[PDB]
Parts: sequence; C-alpha cells; structure tokens
Amino acid sequence: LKRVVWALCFMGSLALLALVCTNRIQYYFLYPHVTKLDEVAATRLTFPAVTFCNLNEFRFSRVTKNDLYHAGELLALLNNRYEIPDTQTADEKQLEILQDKANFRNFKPKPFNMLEFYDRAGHDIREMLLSCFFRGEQCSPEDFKVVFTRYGKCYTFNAGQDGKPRLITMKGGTGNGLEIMLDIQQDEYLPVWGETDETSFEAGIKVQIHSQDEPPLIDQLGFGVAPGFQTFVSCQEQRLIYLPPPWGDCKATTGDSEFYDTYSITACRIDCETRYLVENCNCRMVHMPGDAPYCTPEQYKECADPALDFLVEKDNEYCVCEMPCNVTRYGKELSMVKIPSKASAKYLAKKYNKSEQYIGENILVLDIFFEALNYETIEQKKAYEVAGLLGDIGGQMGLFIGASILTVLELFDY
Amino acid sequence: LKRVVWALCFMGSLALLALVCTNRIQYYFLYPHVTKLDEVAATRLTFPAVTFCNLNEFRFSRVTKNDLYHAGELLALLNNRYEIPDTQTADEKQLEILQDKANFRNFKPKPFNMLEFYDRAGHDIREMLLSCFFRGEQCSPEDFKVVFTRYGKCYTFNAGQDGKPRLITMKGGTGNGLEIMLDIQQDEYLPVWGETDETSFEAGIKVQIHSQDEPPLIDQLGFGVAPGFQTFVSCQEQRLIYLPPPWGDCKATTGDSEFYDTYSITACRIDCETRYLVENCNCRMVHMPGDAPYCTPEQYKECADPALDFLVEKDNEYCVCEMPCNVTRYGKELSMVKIPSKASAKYLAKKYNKSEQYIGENILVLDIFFEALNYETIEQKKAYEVAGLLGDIGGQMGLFIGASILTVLELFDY
Amino acid sequence: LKRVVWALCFMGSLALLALVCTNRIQYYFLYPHVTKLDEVAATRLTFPAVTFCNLNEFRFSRVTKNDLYHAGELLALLNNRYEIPDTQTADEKQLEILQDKANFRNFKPKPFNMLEFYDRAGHDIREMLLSCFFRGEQCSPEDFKVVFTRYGKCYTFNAGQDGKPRLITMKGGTGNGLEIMLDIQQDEYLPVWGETDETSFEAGIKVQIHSQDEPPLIDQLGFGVAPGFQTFVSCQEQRLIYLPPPWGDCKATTGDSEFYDTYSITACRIDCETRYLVENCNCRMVHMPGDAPYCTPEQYKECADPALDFLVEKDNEYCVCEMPCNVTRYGKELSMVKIPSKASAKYLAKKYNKSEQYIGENILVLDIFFEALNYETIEQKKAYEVAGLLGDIGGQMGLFIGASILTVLELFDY
Ligand SMILES: [Cl-]
Ligand SMILES: [Cl-]
Ligand SMILES: [Cl-]
Repeated sequence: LKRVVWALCFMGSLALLALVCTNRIQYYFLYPHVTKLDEVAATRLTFPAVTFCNLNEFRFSRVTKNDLYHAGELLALLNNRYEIPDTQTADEKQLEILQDKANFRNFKPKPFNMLEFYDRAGHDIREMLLSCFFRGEQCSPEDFKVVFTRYGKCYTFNAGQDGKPRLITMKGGTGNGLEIMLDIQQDEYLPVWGETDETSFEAGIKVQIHSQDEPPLIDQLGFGVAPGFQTFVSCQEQRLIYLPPPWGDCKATTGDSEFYDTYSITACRIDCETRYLVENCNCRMVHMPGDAPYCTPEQYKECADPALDFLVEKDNEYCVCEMPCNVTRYGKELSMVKIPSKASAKYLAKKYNKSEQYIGENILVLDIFFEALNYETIEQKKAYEVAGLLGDIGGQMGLFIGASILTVLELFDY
Repeated sequence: LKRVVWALCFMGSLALLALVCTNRIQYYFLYPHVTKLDEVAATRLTFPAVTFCNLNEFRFSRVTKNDLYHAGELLALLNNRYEIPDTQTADEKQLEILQDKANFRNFKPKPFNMLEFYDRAGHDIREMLLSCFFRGEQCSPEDFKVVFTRYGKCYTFNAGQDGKPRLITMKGGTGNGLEIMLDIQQDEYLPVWGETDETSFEAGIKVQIHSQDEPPLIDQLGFGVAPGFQTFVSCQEQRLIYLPPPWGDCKATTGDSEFYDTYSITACRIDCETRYLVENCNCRMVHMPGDAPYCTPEQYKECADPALDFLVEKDNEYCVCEMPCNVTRYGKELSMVKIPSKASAKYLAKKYNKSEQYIGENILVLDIFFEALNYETIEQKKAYEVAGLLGDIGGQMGLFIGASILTVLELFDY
Repeated sequence: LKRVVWALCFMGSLALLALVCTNRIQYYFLYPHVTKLDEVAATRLTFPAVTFCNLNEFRFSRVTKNDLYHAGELLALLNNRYEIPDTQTADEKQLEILQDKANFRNFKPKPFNMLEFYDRAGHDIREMLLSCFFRGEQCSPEDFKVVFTRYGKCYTFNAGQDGKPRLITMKGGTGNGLEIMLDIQQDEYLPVWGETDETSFEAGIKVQIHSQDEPPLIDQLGFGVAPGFQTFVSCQEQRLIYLPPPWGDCKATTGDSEFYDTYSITACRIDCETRYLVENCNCRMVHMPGDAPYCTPEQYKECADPALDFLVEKDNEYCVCEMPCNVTRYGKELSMVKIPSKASAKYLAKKYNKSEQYIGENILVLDIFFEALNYETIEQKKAYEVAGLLGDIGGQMGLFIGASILTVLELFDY
C-alpha cells in the first residue's frame, strides 16, 4: 500500500541522483579554472630593465667613406650606381659633405661588417645621456648595458646582468624610479632621401620596459618619446601565472629553448626569426643571436630585411609561440608636459652649450615609476579539486539513498 | 547514564547541522558568481574597425554661396542678418573670399540639405590619406567605408561590411597592424569666428576603435591625434561575458532592438537619441538612422543641437541602457614621437608638394596594433551550482546524523 | 574467504579517505580566496575630485623685495651673498627688474612665512581658469577649493567638502564630465637660474584624480598636461575590496589614523612624512597638516626639503603603509590634439587679449570623463567556507565508510 507506493518515489529519487552526480562529474572532467587577482602596494619590488634606442640609427658625422661605400645604398644615400641620387632633398651644407665623401675616385674598398658599423656610428650613451637619477642616486653610462636591436646600438638601464644587484622599488611616485634627460641630436640625424627599414621620418626615441630575463622587442612592442616634452610613465607590475595541462596550455618558464636562459614570448620569437634568416639567407642580422655570419649591406637590402618584415608583418603559420607559465606584463599610463619653458630655455641652452631652438627640438625628459598599487597578481587557480568532487558526489550519494562504496562493492558480490 | 547523556550531545549536533545547512542554502539563494580572467597571446584574432574624423567638419574651399546662405549662421560665419559679423577675426585673404561669396545681391536660394553638404564639403579620404599599410599590404580609399558622425563625413577602416573578409591579426607589434600617414589640411579649416557645435579650436583628428558590429560614438568615446606627431596605440582585445538573470542583469546580444542588427551600449544610445530628436523636433540629424527628414540649418541651430547636447550632457533618466551579455572593450596605451625630423622635413615637403612648415603643422602618422598579450577574456562563472549545493548539504546531513531523504519521507509517514 | 578478503579492500578504502579528507582540511587552513571582477556601465556614479597645480610655484610679478630677501636663495635667484649670481641666464628685461628689487640698500627685513608667500604669489584660479564646464553647466572659481601641495597653491574641482553636493555622472563620453581651458602664463614663470625643488624646467600643469575623501599626492602620483594641446582623459572607476585577516592583510578604512577622517595609502604617507619632518626639523612644510611651525626659507633649503626627498626617494623601512580594505583606483587613457588651429588662433588671441604665439605656448584644454564601462569592481571573496568544508568532508566520510559523528563519539565510548 503506502509502504510500496513510495518505493516508486524511491525510483524517482534514484533518477534524480543519477543526473546530479553525472553533473558534478562531467563538471570535474571539464577541468574548470578561476582567477585570483590581487592589486596591491608592494615592497622590495624589483625594478624592471629599461631599453631605449634613438630613432636615427647612424650618426651623420661618423659615417666614413668606406661606410658610405658599403652601406650608402641601404641608407638611400646612394643609388645603384654608387652616386648621389639626382632626386635628393638637397641641403647646400650637407650635400657638399656627402658628395665629398661619396667621391670614390681614389678610393679602394676596405673590410666592413654591419656590427662594427652600428657599434661605431650608432648614437653614444655617453653624449646622449644628459642626466640620470634613480631613487635619488645619479646614474652614469656605466649603469647602462649596450644591447643591439633592429634600431642599432641601444641601451638598457638596470639590465641586472654584470653581477650588478638589480635595483628595487618600495613606494609609488616619481621619486621612487628613474628620470633621465636626453639629447636626441637632430643635428646628427642622417639625411633621409628615400624610404628604407633603417631610416625614419620621426625624431625622438623608442623605449621598452621588460623583465631583466626577458629580451627586448623594441621595434614591435615599444613606445615612443618625442623631443621637447617631459613624459611621465606610471607603471604597474602584473605577474600572470597560468596552469599547466590538462587545465591549460602553458609552458614551463625554465624552458629548454635555445638562445636564452629563460623562456618568454619575445625570446621564442627572436629564436625563430634567427633560424628563419639563417635558413633562408645564410646570414644573421646584427641583433640576432647565434653564430651565423652577419649580413653584408647587400644581404641586408636583398634578403634579410624582407625576411624579417615578412615574419613580423605577413607570417601566419611559420612562427607562432606558446604561452609560458609565468608572464610579466607592465601596465603603463603616459603623460606629457612641454620642455623647455620660456623661463628656463636660456638656462638649459647655456648649460649644454646649445642653441635655444636646438633645446626646443632635441631635449627630452623621461620619468619611469610605479603608482601606489604597483604590483598585481593574476594567478589561475583550480576550481574543482578531486577531493571536493568526491565530497560532493558523496553528499549526493548519502542524500538520496545513503549508500557507500562498501554497500555497493559488497552488495555487487554477495 | 552515559548512553542517554550524549543524546543531549545529539541535540547539540542537530543544532549545529541546522545552522550550517541553512548557511549553504542561503548562500545558494544569493546566486554568487566569480570571474574567469585569461590574458593570452592569441592567434587568428579579428582586427577591429577603426573610425576617424577630421576635427574640421567642412572644407573652406568647398563651401558655396548657397552653402554659406543656408548654413553660414550655424557655422558662426554670418550673424542673424545674413552678413559677416563685424566682430570677425579678420584675415585680409580669407575675409575677401567670404565677403565675396556672402554677397547675396544677385543670389536666390536653392534647395539644400545637411547630408549633401556634409558629403560634399566634408574632408575627403582620397586627399587626406597619404599612406595606409596593414600587415605589410598597402590600403587604398577602397578599404575605408564612409560613415557619418556628428563630426560629418568620416571613415572606417576594416568595417567588415561589403562582404570584404575582415582582417585578422596574429602577433603583437607594429608590423601586425595598421599604419597611416594623414594630412589634416589646416589650410582648408573654416575660419572660427564664434563657438558652435560644428566648429572647433583644435587641429587634428578623432579616432575610435570598435567591433565591426558595434557603431561608433566618436564624439563622446573617441581619442584625439595631434598633427606633427607619430602616435603609437598598443591595444588589447577584452571580451567580457556576463551572466543572465537571476545571476545578473544582462541583455542578449542578439537583441531585438531596432536600427542595428546587434545590441550594444552605443547602438542603444544612438537608437534612443534618434527617437528623442524625432519626437521633440520632427527632425533627424545627418548621422542618425531611421527615415525622418534631415534637419535644416535652422532646425540644427534651434532644436536638434541642444537636444543632443542635453542627452549627452544633462540627461539622467530618459536615456539609460542595459548591459549586454557580450561586450568588447579595447585596452590601449598611447605614445608619441615628433614628425618631421630636421633630416626628413625637406624630403616630406618635396614628396607631397607642400611647405616644410605645412608638413610640421598638418602631417600625422598613426600606428594601431596589439601587444604580445593581445586577447583577454573576462567571463563570469557560476560559483555554487545546485549539484554542489546538494552534495554539500549532503555531506552535512550525513555528518551530524547520517540521515537521508528516504529516512525522512518514510519516517515522516510510518 | 571472499567476505574477509575485501575487508582488506576496506583497509584500502580507509587509507584513501584519510588522504582526501586531510586534503580538504589543509585546503581549508590555507584560507584561499578568489576574485569577483565586474566591469559595468554604471549610473548615479560619483564624480571624483580633480586636483591640479601649475608647474611654476610663484608668480614673477608677485615676488616682492621682502619675498626675494627671505626666499631668493631657495629659488636660486640669489647666491649666498644676497646678490644676483654672476652665472645668471641674463635677460635684459627681467634682470633689470630683479636687480631693481634685489637692491637691499634701504631695505630692512619684515616678517615672513612660506604659507603666506605661496598663498599670495601662487598662481590664481581666477586668472588661469579660462573656461570650465561640467555636464553642460559652467563652473566658476567658486567650484574649486584651494588646496596646498608641494607645488604650492593648487585647486581641487568637486572636492565634495563645503556641504556642496558632490557631482554625479551617468554615461560615458566627453559630455558627461569636465572640460576646462587654462592659461599657464609662461610670462609669469620665474627665471630658472639653478636647480632646486621649487623651480622646474617644464611648462604645463600637474593633475591628479582622486576620491573626495583621499588626499592628493600630486608630486609623486600625478600626470602632466602640456600647453598647446587639448588632452582627453578617458577614465574608469575601479573599486577594490580586500579581505581582513586571516584571509589577507587589510586595514579598515574607518581607520583611527590621525590627520584625516579616512584611511588611505596617501593619507598614511602624508601623516608619516609630517611626523618625520617635525621630529627631524622642528618644522612643517606648507602643505603638511598638524600644528608645527611652518619652515622658514632657511629650514626649507637646509632640512625640510632633503628630508622629504629622502622619504619619497631613498627610504626603504621608516615609512611603509598597510593596504586598506577599500581602495579606489582610476584607470585612464590619455590623448592629445593640437591647439590652436590656424583657423582659430587669431580668434582665441583676440578673445583673451593675448598674442597668437602666447596662445600657442600657454593655452591648454583638459577633458576628464569616463568610458562606457565606467565602473569596475574587484572584490575578494572567500573560496572555501567552513560549511562547504563540512559538507565536502561529509560527502567523503559517507563515501568510503558511511560513518557519522554519532557513530564515532558513541563508538569511541561504548
Ligand atoms: Cl616573429
Ligand atoms: Cl545618450
Ligand atoms: Cl613617504
């Protein structure tokens, strides 16, 4: 009667238990994850490395007759007949110089490679750096490590190598970071007579803020700074931590991955770009690692350059990288004020033995610091551990029928 | 004795179970949610649409005597007596022109509407676009779709309509995005003699980056770009996914919502603004959808303009929109360098048949790209599913008393 | 036989239960937390306070002979012998003035304090503010509250004090925020003849956006705005809510913490900086709270200034603050256009009785507003409540052995 009528109700209770338990178990086998995000004002924070590059790759006063011979075409300074292009943007003063050192009448070529050309004619930290201060202490060129990029001879402050103890940061604000005054030296910019990958229409510098153990990709990922301004960059360190499989695609940062000691997206890209250029050109660009021969100006103009433009512009399948397990991103907010003021133009002009207009067209101040909330963690965390699954399917087993693994295994037998 | 003394302890065990189970069940009926945030370097990413507008709405050379007659007051070029205001910012060259075409002695008005005025006098992509490149390929005006905003005749790159396959992006960096050189043509800016909603004190352009299926609100939400700089915009695609009720207020993006095929905040605003202007003015602005008649200059000056200023400035209750279930936000970091350099000014001047000063005051380069971590997901996820509640209240039922639904329903009866 | 052979299997079942239950209980005693992040288009949002400061601290026309006597050395206008430094950046017009009022032949010093000097010579909101509009309504200096910073006499719009109902914001876009036109008055900038903490090489202003009940730290945390541009700041209100111990280090915002009614990182810093300066100098700077005597120019130059530079640059242990439970951060995206255009330069020049060049070097427009997704919540939430632990260890107890607290306590006794 009523005792056996709610045994069918018991059949319904079993029917329910089936759907709910298969729910929590499919949910387990989706491997769901959630996010733990903590923005905080840190302490003992490690100051990142700061790489910068002048937008003019070579110095007009340092280009020699041999430099002009080997590389004048790459720089659009000579046509294919080793002469000044008749379609040149004449300057009565500059053109006299160039056609004086473009006179190869008594000239016999001498050995030449691009790395020495960049290292020698590239802008010099010792005459660009007008002022550097970190947390109240003044820097020198000794504190900037020479690094070569596609821009040429570039510099990294707080590179952290050289056994030099990396610098730290405690609070937020300008006084707890870097400030540098620079002269971009527009009077040393090479004439632009055509368009190549080595000349530019812009005056200023390129900057990129990165981990000490992450290489720079300043050509693609950096930001610019204009002459005649003071730029404030308020930063924030964002540490991103991902889960390995099966929860997500994530590569161990101690990656057994060629040219660099640390695995990062940028390093993976530079690796592949190097393999690609060596493979297709038998030639490496000045900034690439490895041991291939550096490209000659003809190899730069004909093979290496379009190879890299292809990799960073058109390629969709050859070169793609995985996500690491640890990634460091730097949020930033930029801001400008004008330099110099009328009250100070004559002061700066006098101090550096330069014209007032020159100061207006070449001088530049850069402040790099962190805000109050200077450190941020974005860590992926597992959302349904196996134990919580067993405890849940357990409260579900016990709910509708009050069974156990003993009751089943024992009752499945006896 | 001791057997019946811990039956009171059993009463305490029941007392505990009550509070804990009512805890997990109230917690269920709060409908709590958490967040799943994944910043990643994507692939096959869809490039957004990029809308831009010159800050000068009309071209001084294209304003005709009929255009000046109908609209000269809206542009503060004529007072209420159809004449040059005596309080004009005289220019010996410009004033001769305007008062030459403000001579209505032999003039009889001709038909006129604002849409044709904007379309004709508005700046032209074919003479502003000095250079466009996307991922190594050069663009033409064919790649820019004409869109009308409150600025006038504006343009959208990669609008994605026209059956043109939307463009994709793979890596981070400048080479994997758009770069355009523009001439803002300050020599064609109309004289500003007063303050209206059609004239501006600033030179440059306005830009807004949006989904192909999200309309632009460039007047309110866009950013500016100044002449004489190259601006870098490092972007990041942020996909935001919300939960529908009862977990949150969230509107289905396939919204059955008038003028556009997709529901977005911006489209909802443009919808309501159109209804409002039609209702209160019997008149639609040139950029609004629907089928009302376009406003005459008198309707613009007297009714439509203050109506829209009211909606976008003062309104607090008439026009408010819900949150969609899918939202696309684009993070961005801006950066400038100066253009032109001294080395290149004469080059650019020669190439475009323009003065060096003109190049300094009108020329502008814009790079739009993504960083390495170019894609970000912010998805709301349910925090306490019903199954996990039952499994939990289950481990709680089994803990203190070891009961089941059978034990109760059966014991509640027999 | 087979009945007693799976009692050893029962021993294995117990072995499993031990590890899994000790897993969920250690997990409980790690006190894990997760994050609830909601970016939304809000309504009835409270507009923050906006503090700004001219980069020139004193006005050259307001510096009197007594002001020059007491403070001329602090400003690098006089050497240690109360005379013009022979290494001055001469200006035939300015130098006549200064050496006219540096003539102390018939001068006897008069009482002097830095607060009155700042208040009097500091730039005036009533002659800098050329235009202010909030949500369609125009502002006056009445809407700006005077606040003193290390820059001097500064101003805060929508300070929210004075019983003035704080302003609200509804939508995203320029029309739903503040726009102001300013003259930085480079013609009133004091000559810079040396480097001190009161003079600057830059022209423009400093801005900081903060809660009405959070003090400004504009020297360290603010951003700059350059003359000759219109700058757009697209903002986003981010409310961060942390967990108190034992889940995290977090201080109650109703903090019983000295000089201010609300606990914030900035207020904690200003508190400690004040204690430090009073302790080490018997002296407070003009912008610090409390009741110590203000510093004399000699105390500024010799003790107070290097004390604060030390605190904001070098200090690593003396002054460090805890994290509050509620923090308000404002995301922002900046953007510039040039001002004035050629079409409008003469207009603005005429309107304000100023030269066209002056307009180009001193005039500045600032728009502060929010984007569509104008409000963001980042709330830490508990990840494993005690009830869910008991329900889980419960489904685990019931799973392997089907026990209960009664079964144990009763069986541990009888
Ligand atoms: Cl690559
Ligand atoms: Cl609206
Ligand atoms: Cl401090």
